[PDB]
Amino acid sequence: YTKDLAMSNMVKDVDMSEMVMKRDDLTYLDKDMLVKRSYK
Amino acid sequence: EPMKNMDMKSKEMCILKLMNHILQPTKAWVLEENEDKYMKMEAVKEFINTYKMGMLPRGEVFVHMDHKHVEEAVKVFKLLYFANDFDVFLKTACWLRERINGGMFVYALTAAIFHRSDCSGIKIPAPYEIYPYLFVDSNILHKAFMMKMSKAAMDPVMKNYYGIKVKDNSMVIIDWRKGLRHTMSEFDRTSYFTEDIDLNTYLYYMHMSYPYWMNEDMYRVNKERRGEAMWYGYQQLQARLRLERLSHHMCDLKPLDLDGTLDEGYWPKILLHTGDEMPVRYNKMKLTNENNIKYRLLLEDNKRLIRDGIKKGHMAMHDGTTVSLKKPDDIENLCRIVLGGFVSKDDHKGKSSIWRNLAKTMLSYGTYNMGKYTYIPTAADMYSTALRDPGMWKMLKLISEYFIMFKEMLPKYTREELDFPGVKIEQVTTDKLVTFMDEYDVDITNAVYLDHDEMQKHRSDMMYVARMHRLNHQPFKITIDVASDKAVECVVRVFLGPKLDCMGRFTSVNDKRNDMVEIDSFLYKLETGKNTIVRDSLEMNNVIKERPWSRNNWAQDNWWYKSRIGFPHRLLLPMGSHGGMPYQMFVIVTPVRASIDMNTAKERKACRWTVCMDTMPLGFPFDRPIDETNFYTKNMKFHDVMVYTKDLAMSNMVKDVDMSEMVMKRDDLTYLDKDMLVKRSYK
Amino acid sequence: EPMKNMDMKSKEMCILKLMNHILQPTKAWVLEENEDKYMKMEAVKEFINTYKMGMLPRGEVFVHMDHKHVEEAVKVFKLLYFANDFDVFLKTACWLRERINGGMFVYALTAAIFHRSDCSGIKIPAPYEIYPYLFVDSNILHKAFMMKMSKAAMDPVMKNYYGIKVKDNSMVIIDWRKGLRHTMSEFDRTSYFTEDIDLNTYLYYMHMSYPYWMNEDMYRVNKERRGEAMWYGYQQLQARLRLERLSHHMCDLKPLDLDGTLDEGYWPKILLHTGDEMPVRYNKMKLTNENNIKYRLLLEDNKRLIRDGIKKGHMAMHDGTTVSLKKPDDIENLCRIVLGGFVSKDDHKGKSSIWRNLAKTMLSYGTYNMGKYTYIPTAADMYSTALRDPGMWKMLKLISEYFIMFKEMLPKYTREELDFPGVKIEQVTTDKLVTFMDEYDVDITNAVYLDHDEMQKHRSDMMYVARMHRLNHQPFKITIDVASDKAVECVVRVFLGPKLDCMGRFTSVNDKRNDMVEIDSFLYKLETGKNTIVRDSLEMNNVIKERPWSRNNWAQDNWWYKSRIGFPHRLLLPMGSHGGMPYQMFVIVTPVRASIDMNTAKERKACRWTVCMDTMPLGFPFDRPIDETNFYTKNMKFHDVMVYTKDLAMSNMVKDVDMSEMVMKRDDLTYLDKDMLVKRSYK
Amino acid sequence: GPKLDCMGRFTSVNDKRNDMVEIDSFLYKLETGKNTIVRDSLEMNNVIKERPWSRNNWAQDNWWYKSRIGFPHRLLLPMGSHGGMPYQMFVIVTPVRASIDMNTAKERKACRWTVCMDTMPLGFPFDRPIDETNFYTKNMKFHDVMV
Amino acid sequence: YNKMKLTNENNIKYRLLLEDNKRLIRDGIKKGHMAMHDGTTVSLKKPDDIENLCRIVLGGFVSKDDHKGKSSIWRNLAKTMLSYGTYNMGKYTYIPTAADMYSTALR
Ligand SMILES: N[C@@H](Cc1c[nH]c2ccccc12)C(=O)O
Ligand SMILES: N[C@@H](Cc1c[nH]c2ccccc12)C(=O)O
Ligand SMILES: N[C@@H](Cc1c[nH]c2ccccc12)C(=O)O
Ligand SMILES: [Cu+2]
Ligand SMILES: [Cu+2]
Ligand SMILES: [Cu+2]
Ligand SMILES: [Cu+2]
Ligand SMILES: [Cu+2]
Ligand SMILES: [Cu+2]
Ligand SMILES: [Cu+2]
Ligand SMILES: [Cu+2]
Ligand SMILES: [Cu+2]
Ligand SMILES: [Cu+2]
Ligand code: NA
Ligand code: NA
Repeated sequence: YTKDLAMSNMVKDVDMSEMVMKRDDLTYLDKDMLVKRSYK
Repeated sequence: EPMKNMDMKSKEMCILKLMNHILQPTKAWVLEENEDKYMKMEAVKEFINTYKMGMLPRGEVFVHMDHKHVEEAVKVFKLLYFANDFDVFLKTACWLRERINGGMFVYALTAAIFHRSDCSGIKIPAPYEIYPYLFVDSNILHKAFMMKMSKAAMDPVMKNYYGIKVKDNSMVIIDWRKGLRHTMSEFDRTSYFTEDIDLNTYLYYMHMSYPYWMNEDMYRVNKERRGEAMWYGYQQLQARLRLERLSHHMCDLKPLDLDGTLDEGYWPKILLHTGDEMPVRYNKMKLTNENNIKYRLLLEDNKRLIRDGIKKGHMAMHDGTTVSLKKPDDIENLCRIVLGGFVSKDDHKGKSSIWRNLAKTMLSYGTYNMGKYTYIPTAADMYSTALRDPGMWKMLKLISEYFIMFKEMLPKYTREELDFPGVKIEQVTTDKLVTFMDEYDVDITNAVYLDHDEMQKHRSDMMYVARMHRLNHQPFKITIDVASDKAVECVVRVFLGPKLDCMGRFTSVNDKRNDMVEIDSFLYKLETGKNTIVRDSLEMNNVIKERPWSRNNWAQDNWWYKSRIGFPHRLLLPMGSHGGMPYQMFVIVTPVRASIDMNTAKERKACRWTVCMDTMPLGFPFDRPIDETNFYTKNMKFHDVMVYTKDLAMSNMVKDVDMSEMVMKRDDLTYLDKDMLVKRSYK
Repeated sequence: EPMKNMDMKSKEMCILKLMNHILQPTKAWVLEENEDKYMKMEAVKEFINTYKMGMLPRGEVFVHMDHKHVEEAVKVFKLLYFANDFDVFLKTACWLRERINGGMFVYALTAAIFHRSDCSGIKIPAPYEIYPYLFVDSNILHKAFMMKMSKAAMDPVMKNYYGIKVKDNSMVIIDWRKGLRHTMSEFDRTSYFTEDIDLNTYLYYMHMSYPYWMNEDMYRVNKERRGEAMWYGYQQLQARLRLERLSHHMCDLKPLDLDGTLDEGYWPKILLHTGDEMPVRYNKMKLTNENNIKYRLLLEDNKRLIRDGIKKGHMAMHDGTTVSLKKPDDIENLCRIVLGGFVSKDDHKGKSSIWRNLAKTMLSYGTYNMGKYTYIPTAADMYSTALRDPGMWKMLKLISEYFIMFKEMLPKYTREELDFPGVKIEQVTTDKLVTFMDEYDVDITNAVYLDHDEMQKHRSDMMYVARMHRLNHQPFKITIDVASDKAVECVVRVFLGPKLDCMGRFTSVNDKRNDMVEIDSFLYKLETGKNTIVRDSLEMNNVIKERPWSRNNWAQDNWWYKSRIGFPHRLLLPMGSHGGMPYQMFVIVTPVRASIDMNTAKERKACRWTVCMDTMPLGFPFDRPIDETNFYTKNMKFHDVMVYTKDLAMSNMVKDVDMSEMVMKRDDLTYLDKDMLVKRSYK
Repeated sequence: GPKLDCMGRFTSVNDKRNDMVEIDSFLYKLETGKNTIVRDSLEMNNVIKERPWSRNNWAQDNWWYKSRIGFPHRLLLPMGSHGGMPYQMFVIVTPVRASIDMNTAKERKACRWTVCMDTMPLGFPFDRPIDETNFYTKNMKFHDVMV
Repeated sequence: YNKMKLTNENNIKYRLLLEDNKRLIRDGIKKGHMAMHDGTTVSLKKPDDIENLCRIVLGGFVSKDDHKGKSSIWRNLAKTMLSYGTYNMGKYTYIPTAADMYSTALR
């Protein structure tokens, strides 16, 4: 088996279906780099 | 004789009789002396002359994409269509049944039933029931023939190895498992989807609904959104295949390069009633060669005519008319130009600017025998087998470039069009999505030949059944919470699409839009405040259950039209993973908006997607390039989901034993056949 | 049960029983408790262990060129061969018949009968009678299955179109005509020769006579000229195909380029009892690809080892022995190295320097399923279908380079060797040489499956016959006038060869020598003065008539061994032309000249060509480059001849009517089917 | 035209139409009843003998224009076979039918094929795809021959 | 590297687009006029029309005031025939080649 510890420790009750990566070339192994779409 | 017609049930009985044991068809109603019984004299005279000159023998195979064969089939269809009333139609059909080729007769009769106004409320058997040869693997039919010849005298060892059994001394059941002995490339890993009987039947009924050779004003289908519907069907099929391939960690298909080679070969495994099988194509075949250069040129002529026109905003037609390609609503015309159905001037006759039935020549074994009664078809030669060949999928990918270019030339959707003021989606939730493989029985009794005693009883003393293994999914619910300031009618669309690419990247909306599958669409009435919309998978639009056996009189009153335009439930969701394959669902609610008449589509019960609901382009809001600034309104919502798969083979066989040393009964079986594992024995 | 053996007729009856309806095989003689009944304990123990571990299922296909399959077949053959006496052999064969795969059992039993000393004087049915699947086109077998299922209830129209009839309500006759619907290239124009059942049977019996896996000193065949005989058989087959192609104005075949593409595709038209057909290969296929690179390397390893050795005059073997390749008589060793049969050291075991069963991989559809019980064979995978594929002929042409090089390294024949002092040929004359196509009945009853009642009677209530159309020639005589000073025994050889190339040039002897077919060879006694030798075509060496039906007990006392090494009479002469195709006959008379023992060959009745007559190299005097100064002695003679062809279709149908407007019943028929022309009718 | 293809198949009219060579074309006057038209190879339209030597002053008075548009007699028929190569001849008789002026062609003696005879398209009746139902009228005939 | 095949499976799409431009231009030059997507016909018969031709090929052609969107001729397509791949095109992380910049194209 394989597990993802990126969100195992970041246990918060929020949905991330709309979040985006900090850099667009990151993969599923970098879920800790997801940042919610902000407005400058 | 043509069974008499009293009511719709009698009509169904007559049609079923006409479709029974077509291989062995067996008058007082003279055809030449009943010319007045038809609306058009020219059609009947032409058919009589052609028949007197000779037609396709019943001992040959009818090819869907052969110009001569389609010409004869169109003559037969014209003869059937212009019958004054249903009695004349039945008598003409009975006359044809025992005179012309069985396949051509079935094709023409199905087209007439689809397009005759007085044939409403009539159910017909599935195409694989009528002619199993084009849907069932050759080895299964060979085993059925062996059982018929031996009258179920096969020894126990052979039956156990092949999985053949006899139930109640009245049914013969032959287990059907794909295996890997015909493997040619990794593409075959999705064989459970491409070779599914229901998918091929869906394409066949798509062709029947909007034939390319029906391009006259008289036909009612000319007043429907035929071209856009056909194009959207092809696009949705491509998107569904994309999702299925992603389930197996495979990248999207690439357009075929006619100047290069086709890497993916294919093994048809199709037997024809003449005794010949569809030829196998080896891997790494060069598409263009000396034997087809002519046809290649013709294909090019089409492409240049289409693409250039899209770039220039108009096309000049051979009949002398100019067709505009600037406005979005012109899409329909474009489709009719590409997929057929374009109506030229009334006095115009002959071939149009765009020629048809040319792509298959790039995948064929040769052009020597083309246009002959003895031509052996390939997979691409039939609408019922085209989707089995990866080359056809690559050809569809190449063709999609026309529509992609046309939509890119259009302006992007504005925020006003995408927005529903006063309406927002609060949240979207779904139950667990689970898939699994299960058995389904296919009646292949029409494949075998009957003796005199069986012929007299119009039935085989023993039924022959193929026990296929097919995908399926558990029921699930979709719950949507919507806040509305006013009470208003709305259209709700629900799509399913990818979450990651084959490289694991987080896909953006622009690279996702072409892979979104419109899994549901329905009308609703919003009221002031909060509204909870609950949609069950059973009630999703144009999704039908497994087709029932026709011999049992189709053991609902709306099945007659649902079966014609329905998509199988079994293929609603892509195969998941034991740990959960991520996908993304999209929900959008919009107002109801707004020569083509929607009443014609409503009356014929041909309401595919939202053609009978609103007037927005099919594929909205994903059919055009997306500007991120004008997108993501409050009336649309994304929701991540996970699709799981389970193995029921050992879920029921719960015994405390280890199987690390067990072996398959046949060495070519896959992980989906764990129920065939047998511990290594010693003889 | 194993039928008892009393005399050779009883032996034939037992063997025929063992070969009957192999598809449906149906003890008290325990195998494990009768180990002492065999000469070798190791073989029986190995077979028992392998059988307990499992073998090829009866529901799969046995492949001749599959390493696992051949290993199991060799184990079975060893079990059968070392039986002490004929009773034990029969009991073991009966035990195997109902336990192992039918094809493997037939292969092993045929090999044992060919190589068992106590099996002399036993006739066996032709391979196409036992297993018609590998020799009869798929469509014919499909029609036979249809008739069996319907018990001859086919409607008149279908029977007339297919040419099927029922004679005496006891026989079913299906007309068999090749046609052109499977055409892939111009090579198929010689299909009547390459696809002839007798040619494939001849190759199969060539393989059985000298198996490549029989390489032990104990076997008697090790004392015969096996390698040279096999090589000369291949060379003569190539020369015969060359003549046949010249009859159609086609040039000689070129060696296949493994670094390039194979232009000529092929359509097998072969059905297997599992329900799958041999795959079709498209034209313009690249031989070497990523999926077979491994095997390619292995093939190269053989070539380098052989050619280099021929250049260096010796070869070093893995067992530690050096084989000389300098003297002419070393040819035999070379052949055993290339075609198998080389005997290594007694204690040596395992693979030798040269690996076998590798060429087929260059023509296969893939290597994914190799070495498995479910592998679907190609045409090149079977000795009974190899000659049908032009790729195999090109491979043979490539392989012939080894022997051509070896013979070129040898000194040329001297005038003393080529001369017969005191003997000269006065003249040579022949009767008119004429060829024509005629019908032949093939029993395919073993292809269908029997019901319980039929099984009890050990016979099908109806016989099924395929009426094939095959080449044939009229009888002719050869007259030779010879002047001799003394009375002496002599050997006379008669060859047939080309007169012109495909470009019309007058061919020289050096470019003709490899295309000469040794059509006759016999002993004679010359006396003082003039001698007139008259040879009838009926008595030409090792030329046999059409094989009789086995069900009728082979309706001569020497047929048992003639059938094993005989070449069909029907293919004695190449097809001519209506105006006369020119060829050249060659006659040479030489003295009788002179570890290998000729008595072993004489006792086993395996006297192919002149192996039992003299000791000169096979192919003499054309197997080496010819020096024009030392050639053309008075004891050799050339004679130009013309071969005509006639059409008997209309010779008997003598009616005063013109047929310029008639059409064929089926549009794919050729000029050889003028009896199928029907005047255009009006229905 | 051809009778068989290179594979020995009996060729149909559609696959033969592009291989038909118009070996002769001429005007005639039919009368009531039966008419026997006899055409010698020497008089076939625009077929000329071997060109004579110019040094000998061309050892007919119409050769000047015949030589300009003439096809050699030597190549009138394809090489046959010693046993006889099968071919098919086709004969059709039609009425005379009907900016381009035929008088210009007549005056310059450039009357190739039937340009100076009728106005039907060159290649008729084989220049278009053939519908078997509308073909094979009583005014056309096929005849097998051996060369 | 040397000896690179320009057209491959990963750029076939773009290749087609390039062809669309060529056919539109050359044919027009042969026919003396070009029909534009905005609904205007541009003459290509007189010498002074060269300017228009250049604006069609090298950009700068002015369409109708109300017209918007892409024109008949698409731009920035040649580079795809020399690139290492199209996987990352249209992304902020795309690594350019020499042909991707006006300041390095001539190299
Ligand atoms: N949504 C389609 C049916 C459908 C579901 N999934 C599909 C996949 C491909 C094509 C069609 C479909 C309809 O209403 O008609
Ligand atoms: N002459 C051969 C038989 C034979 C005749 N024609 C042939 C052609 C090919 C191979 C063998 C033959 C023999 O005596 O055995
Ligand atoms: N019939 C042609 C002459 C001709 C005969 N055979 C030909 C072959 C090729 C070209 C021309 C011809 C004419 O009248 O002018
Ligand atoms: Cu997978
Ligand atoms: Cu037109
Ligand atoms: Cu019936
Ligand atoms: Cu469902
Ligand atoms: Cu020939
Ligand atoms: Cu060794
Ligand atoms: Cu029996
Ligand atoms: Cu003979
Ligand atoms: Cu002449
Ligand atoms: Cu525009
Ligand atoms: Na190929
Ligand atoms: Na490179």
